[PDB]
Amino acid sequence: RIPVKYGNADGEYCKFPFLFNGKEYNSCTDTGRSDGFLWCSTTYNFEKDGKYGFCPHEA
Repeated sequence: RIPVKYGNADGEYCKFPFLFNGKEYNSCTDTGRSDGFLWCSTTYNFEKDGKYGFCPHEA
């Protein structure tokens, strides 16, 4: 697994599907990120918990 690194997760995994403003993602999205960084959550509703991280796929 190990699909999360940067953020407030560190060691957590991408929980698919995660809920982002009512939309479930089965992968890492750059939504909400104007930096174009792909991220994912390790919780159900990302807004309430806030646990996330960036997926270290490609450099």
